[PDB]
Amino acid sequence: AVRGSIIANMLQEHDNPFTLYPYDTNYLIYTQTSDLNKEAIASYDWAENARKDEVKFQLSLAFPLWRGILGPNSVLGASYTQKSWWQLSNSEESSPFRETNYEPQLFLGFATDYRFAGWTLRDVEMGYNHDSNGRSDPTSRSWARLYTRLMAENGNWLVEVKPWYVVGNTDDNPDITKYMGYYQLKIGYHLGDAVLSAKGQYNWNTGYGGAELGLSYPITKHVRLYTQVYSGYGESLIDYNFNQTRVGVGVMLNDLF
Ligand SMILES: CCCCCCCCO[C@@H]1O[C@H](CO)[C@@H](O)[C@H](O)[C@H]1O
Ligand SMILES: CCCCCCCCO[C@@H]1O[C@H](CO)[C@@H](O)[C@H](O)[C@H]1O
Ligand SMILES: CCCCCCCCO[C@@H]1O[C@H](CO)[C@@H](O)[C@H](O)[C@H]1O
Repeated sequence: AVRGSIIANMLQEHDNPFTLYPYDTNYLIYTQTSDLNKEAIASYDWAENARKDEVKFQLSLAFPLWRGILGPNSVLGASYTQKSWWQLSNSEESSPFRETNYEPQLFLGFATDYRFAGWTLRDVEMGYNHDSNGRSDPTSRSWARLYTRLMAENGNWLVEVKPWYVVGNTDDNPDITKYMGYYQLKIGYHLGDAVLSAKGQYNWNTGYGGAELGLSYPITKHVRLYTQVYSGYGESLIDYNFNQTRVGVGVMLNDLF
């Protein structure tokens, strides 16, 4: 229902309650990073043996809690996005997990149809976001945001802007805004079945930021081959103030569209 429209999709009712809805992309890639941040995870007794090659995966689902809460084509929904970095090959340390980032959202979303000279604004979503890595001190990190997510598409292009405003406790990382900025821009281009994507955040004041380019292509109707290159600050929470360049290759289910 409208290529890449999270909200329109959530409005589509499923006959099976266990058929969930995709929020963000879902994938699993084998990666190699330029620098593995041992400093921040020094507390760990495997830190020394930390390898730069990790299994990286992302899980992202949405659950409509209440359709039509604010008129038709509206929904009160939640989503769960998890990103994990895993020392799978690091057998010498019993394949530890370096970092996981738990990111649940609660939001009011609308499926819309506004014209922008070719573009159609399809999603307008507003909600609360919480992002933490479930760690005890000192490696603990977390922050909360109120955000708005906007998505417009024009032919082969998709654009999504997600500005936010920080709320709650930031003591695990009080300077996180320095590296993350105030929004996230996402762009997707459809070249036939090939999907090119870019996702980043950039504080125009401090010069810090991070980017993520991706290219995918269908292996089957449900699964795709996915190549990713991340470069910059803020890849994960434990590396929010750490800079690295990371390349990975793996499988993917849904891309942004
Ligand atoms: C900023 C708060 C979000 C506003 C989106 C609420 C969804 C209302 O719905 C919108 O109503 C418009 C009528 O003006 C129609 O032109 C749009 O197609 C429709 O999506
Ligand atoms: C646009 C509608 C927003 C729906 C998101 C639900 C947010 C409820 O979440 C609450 O938000 C408060 C914000 O001041 C925080 O102080 C609370 O800790 C948080 O639990
Ligand atoms: C619909 C278009 C929304 C685009 C979101 C970009 C907003 C980010 O704008 C930021 O706002 C901060 C608060 O004033 C300023 O301190 C920063 O300098 C500025 O970059």
